[PDB]
Amino acid sequence: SGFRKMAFPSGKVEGCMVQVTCGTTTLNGLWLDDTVYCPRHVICTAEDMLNPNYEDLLIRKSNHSFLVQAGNVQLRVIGHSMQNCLLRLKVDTSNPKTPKYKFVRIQPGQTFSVLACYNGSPSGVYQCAMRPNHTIKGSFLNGSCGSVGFNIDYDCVSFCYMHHMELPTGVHAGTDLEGKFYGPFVDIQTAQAAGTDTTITLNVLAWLYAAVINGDRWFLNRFTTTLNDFNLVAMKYNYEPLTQDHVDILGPLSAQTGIAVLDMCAALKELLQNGMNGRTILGSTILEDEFTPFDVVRQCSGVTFQ
Amino acid sequence: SGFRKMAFPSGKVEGCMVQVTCGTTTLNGLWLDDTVYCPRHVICTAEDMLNPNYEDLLIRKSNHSFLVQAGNVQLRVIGHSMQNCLLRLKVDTSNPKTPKYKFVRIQPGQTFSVLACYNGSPSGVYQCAMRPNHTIKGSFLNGSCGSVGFNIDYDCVSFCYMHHMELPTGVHAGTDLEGKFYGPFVDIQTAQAAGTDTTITLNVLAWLYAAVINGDRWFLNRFTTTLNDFNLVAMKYNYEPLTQDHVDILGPLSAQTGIAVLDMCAALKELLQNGMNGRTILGSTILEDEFTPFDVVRQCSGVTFQ
Ligand SMILES: *C(=O)[C@H](Cc1cnc[nH]1)NC[C@@H]1C[C@H]2CCCC[C@@H]2CN1C(=O)c1ccc(-c2ccccc2)cc1
Ligand SMILES: *C(=O)[C@H](Cc1cnc[nH]1)NC[C@@H]1C[C@H]2CCCC[C@@H]2CN1C(=O)c1ccc(-c2ccccc2)cc1
Repeated sequence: SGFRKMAFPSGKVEGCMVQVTCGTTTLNGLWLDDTVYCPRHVICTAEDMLNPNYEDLLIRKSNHSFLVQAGNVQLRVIGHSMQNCLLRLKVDTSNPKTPKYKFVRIQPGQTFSVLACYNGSPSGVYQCAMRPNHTIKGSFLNGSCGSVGFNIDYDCVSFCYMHHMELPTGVHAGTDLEGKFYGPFVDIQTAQAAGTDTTITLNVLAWLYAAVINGDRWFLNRFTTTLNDFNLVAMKYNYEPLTQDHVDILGPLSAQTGIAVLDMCAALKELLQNGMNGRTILGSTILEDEFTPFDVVRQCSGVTFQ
Repeated sequence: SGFRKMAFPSGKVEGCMVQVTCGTTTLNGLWLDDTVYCPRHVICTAEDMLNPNYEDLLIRKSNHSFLVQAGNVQLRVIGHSMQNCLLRLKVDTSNPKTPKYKFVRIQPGQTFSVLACYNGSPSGVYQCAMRPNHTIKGSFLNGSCGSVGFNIDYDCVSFCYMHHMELPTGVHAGTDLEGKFYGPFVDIQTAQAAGTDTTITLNVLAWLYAAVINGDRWFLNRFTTTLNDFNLVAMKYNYEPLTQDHVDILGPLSAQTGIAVLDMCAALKELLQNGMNGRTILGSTILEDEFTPFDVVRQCSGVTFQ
């Protein structure tokens, strides 16, 4: 029993974290095999960035313009190339701790674990959702660039996020590991703001289901709703509209609990309309939206408490 | 910027997690050097436990009564002894991934990271406080026994918790790694309840300070308080009394922000008395009490935002 935001165990990622220096800028990179990945802005000086041309900035560098260090070993760069907003540095040593892995572009609402790193040294791990506005509410200080976000299935690490910058609201932006930003952001130090965000309706519902699997039914009701009537209520409260595809994804949770999705939808609508009345769900006073249906199934018991 | 409950990177602990089987009971153990630690209740059958005598149960076992497996290697037990509520199994192989480490008995209010494990295989990591009632609000299912709680300083892992059982309220109990329970609990399947808990006042204050370091001052006020007047208010709201020692511990946070402890105390008292008025602190609607002063300093910037 219990329900906690839970990260994946970070050791397989820890063994891939290096330090990458270009000039007087130091930041993280991810060492897989004989490649190191890192933000391409490592090659900028506080001046260049206001308006950088990365093609023109990079052609000015050589292999020995970059220093890569793993623990206290120095790795020698023998190649380099740009891929969207990342650099790929080829190194003379293949990482012997490289895990089975792949790169994935994660979708909005999905969650992942972040290994916060400084100077190539892992410092902490927490769990994050990709917000609908393509930002993450992370915890990051200067030097955290190139820290990665990942999920682990079996022995395989699916990397999905590399940190590049903080936005003026204090939220974070970055790329997949093909160097494509999440959201309409760019790696320039300019005026750049997060667009308006929405609550992740599907996650709210998944978490309602966790609460029933864990033994709590107080917020249920005798009513049902159409998908469409649910959505008029959703827009009023700034929730993402619910789609038939989201309804489908809730099938397994619906089945474990015997509560119809749309019956849970009506529960949610009553909650949005009336409040929680001083009560909690799973220890929370607020409706929680950063646990996916997958996260609820992974964490919760397969047997419902009653 | 940001503020997240953040766990320590779990890799150094992952490399110590094994599976320990006695009879038909399987649960975790912690492999350091040539010893495996685990809950001594692994030797019980659902029957024995209702009223076990562990001395009498253990003398009935041999070394080959226990099976220890690390990944897919079988480790051979060559010795065993009881230490309070743990077994120490001596094994024929010393863990080559043993980190620098020690064992610590953590104090109430203090926090640590838990590596949730099943069948010797790490599944997740989250952060926990030791509640004042000596329970943890964990997330654990059957088979999680022998999962450990730890902190990491430099390269050294301070283990402080091994999981033994779940209580009827859904909270968790366990031991330090000398096998002494935290709290008045025992490893018997009997009626056993968590005593009344209190909010960890010191943590509340530390988190108020995080919010100011991060740039938010809205809940401050022009008032001050005596320690003693603060405490009459504290008892009314079920907060732990604040002591001069707690006041001292807040010194560094007080100094970084220029807000006197007792001025923060008066801020807190007004918050308890009036509520948060629909507002949030650090994204929370509620007063948060599972970040220590140390946790705030570790995570927050050393330069206050204004
Ligand atoms: C990376 O470590 C940080 C991440 C962060 C900070 N706080 C929270 N998260 N971001 C780097 C930050 C923003 C990016 C955006 C894209 C262009 C580069 C710019 C770099 N940057 C800086 O603040 C920065 C300022 C100045 C310098 C610098 C370089 C040479 C000489 C003097 C200064 C480098 C980076
Ligand atoms: C350990 O894995 C779980 C931890 C847990 C479960 N949910 C959340 N956290 N606790 C084991 C649980 C409680 C302890 C208390 C101390 C005495 C032993 C008892 C073991 N236990 C059981 O539920 C349990 C029941 C039955 C058996 C069993 C043994 C042999 C044959 C049939 C059954 C073993 C453990």
